Amino acid sequence: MNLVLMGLPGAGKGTQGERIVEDYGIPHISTGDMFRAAMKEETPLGLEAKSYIDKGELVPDEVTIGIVKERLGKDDCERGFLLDGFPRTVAQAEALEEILEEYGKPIDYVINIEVDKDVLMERLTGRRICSVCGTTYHLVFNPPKTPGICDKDGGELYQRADDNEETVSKRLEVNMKQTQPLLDFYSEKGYLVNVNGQRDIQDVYADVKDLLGGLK
Amino acid sequence: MNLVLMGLPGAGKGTQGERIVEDYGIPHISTGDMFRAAMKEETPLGLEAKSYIDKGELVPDEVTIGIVKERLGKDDCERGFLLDGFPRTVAQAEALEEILEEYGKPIDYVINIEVDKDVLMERLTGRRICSVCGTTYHLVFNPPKTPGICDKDGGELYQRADDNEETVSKRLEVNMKQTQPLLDFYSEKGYLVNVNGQRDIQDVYADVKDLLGGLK
Ligand SMILES: Nc1ncnc2c1ncn2[C@@H]1O[C@H](COP(=O)(O)OP(=O)(O)OP(=O)(O)OP(=O)(O)OP(=O)(O)OC[C@H]2O[C@@H](n3cnc4c(N)ncnc43)[C@H](O)[C@@H]2O)[C@@H](O)[C@H]1O
Ligand SMILES: Nc1ncnc2c1ncn2[C@@H]1O[C@H](COP(=O)(O)OP(=O)(O)OP(=O)(O)OP(=O)(O)OP(=O)(O)OC[C@H]2O[C@@H](n3cnc4c(N)ncnc43)[C@H](O)[C@@H]2O)[C@@H](O)[C@H]1O
Ligand SMILES: [Mg+2]
Ligand SMILES: [Mg+2]
Ligand SMILES: [Zn+2]
Ligand SMILES: [Zn+2]
Repeated sequence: MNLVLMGLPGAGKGTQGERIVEDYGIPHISTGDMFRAAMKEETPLGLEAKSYIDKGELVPDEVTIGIVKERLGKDDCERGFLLDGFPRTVAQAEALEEILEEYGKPIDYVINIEVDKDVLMERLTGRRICSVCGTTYHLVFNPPKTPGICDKDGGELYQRADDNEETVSKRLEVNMKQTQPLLDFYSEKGYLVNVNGQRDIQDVYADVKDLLGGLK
Repeated sequence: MNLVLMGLPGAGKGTQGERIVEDYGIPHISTGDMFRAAMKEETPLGLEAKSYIDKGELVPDEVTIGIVKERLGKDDCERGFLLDGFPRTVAQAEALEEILEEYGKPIDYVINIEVDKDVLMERLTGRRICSVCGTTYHLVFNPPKTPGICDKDGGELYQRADDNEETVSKRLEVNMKQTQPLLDFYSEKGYLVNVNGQRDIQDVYADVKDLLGGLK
């Protein structure tokens, strides 16, 4: 299954993607994750991406499309994949079409995780992420057993650099304007699937599984 | 962990820095210490810098940027570094941008230790420093157990020459006018973080340490 996860900042793409890959085995490919890994490793890509990411702006299309094209060519994508946070603009979506046509892996469906913008600031400010595995928690909505540490590996939890108030605000502004054009693009193709993400994590996933179970 | 510590004269950069270097082991790079070490060995850099430091004025940008660029290229900065007192002019900040881009070590955070200017004269005129290790004490706020000597190594404590009323006032003057442009510069970059430095030393450090999880 060839899938795309889309949604506004903090809608729950990572949270749902974690459950998806466990059950279906396709690689979870998050451009955000890839950019942060690059920044952590201090590579040229990371340095270029940093200036945009830190302010909450989108990283330019060319490099972003470029790292995705490279990543999707890996052997672990032979049986499917789960893109997360890409495409996030119409131009990226049209570029992906070409890339997938060449790799012979056209998209099956695009899952849009719908969540009221007015509730995203809270999901992000309350977010705590594992410094070891990258899994996310929320001080109120999905807290760890032991505060400050990951349930899975005992790793230290921290706050993402771009989860501060001003940056979160910018990320919402920037992505909201890219949102309807992208939904229209995939709606026109007919494979956009909207899922209400303002529910218990397990209920959101239950809907996702009802779709994915028909794609094996 | 690439960090910059900024704050008005006496706000507590050295104090917090010492804590950071112990918990994380990244080099503590203080331009003031560098210039004073030079003044002691009486190198030509030291003699040039002296005129400015004794008057409380800023050493010129060119020579200052030069010694920092060389310092940051050392092998001990491989895992990160703690800049202290640099940059302190927009020109220095822009130069640092280039230097770090060339070294591929971009700044993670610029930590501004905020302390009201009205209490700094007292912090500096009451400061006593160990002639052996350089750690600082305060006659009222953080006194040595035995007056005049360092708790750690027994070394004699002294009062830095520039911690006199006249020079302190000039230092506050000179640095206050450079402060807002620096804050704006880094607020623009997206990684400026303000910390209330008018609390007990460990309370201030707790907030600093909170920002440090998740940095490699
Ligand atoms: N294609 C692209 N083009 C250009 N630039 C790009 C790009 N892709 C990335 N970038 C760049 O990368 C940066 C950010 O990218 P990215 O990491 O992709 O940012 P994002 O889209 O804003 O998404 P988030 O990771 O912040 O959230 P998420 O939806 O995964 O939510 P999560 O599951 O963590 O959940 C959030 C919180 O909510 C909680 N939560 C999850 N589900 C629920 C639920 N059902 N109920 C209650 N709480 C929940 C979680 O525990 C957590 O604390 C930007 O600077 C940008 O420039
Ligand atoms: N980039 C650059 N460009 C051009 N010129 C440059 C330059 N960099 C340096 N220079 C030149 O060098 C000169 C000196 O530079 P520099 O040495 O960097 O001077 P500074 O910026 O004035 O800072 P200080 O060292 O005096 O104070 P601090 O913030 O470290 O405080 P500390 O922790 O000791 O604390 C102070 C006191 O407060 C006490 N204290 C600390 N924390 C607390 C607390 N939380 N509560 C109560 N007391 C506390 C301490 O015990 C202590 O006694 C400049 O004037 C300039 O001429
Ligand atoms: Mg995510
Ligand atoms: Mg100092
Ligand atoms: Zn973990
Ligand atoms: Zn000492």
